[PDB]
Amino acid sequence: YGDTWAGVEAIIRILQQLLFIHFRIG
Repeated sequence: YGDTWAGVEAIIRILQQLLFIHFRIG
């Protein structure tokens, strides 16, 4: 009861990563 987070982690892995670069640059 706490392993499905591995799916979530796949989302976060590309979530603010694109935003941080869109924002850090833009």
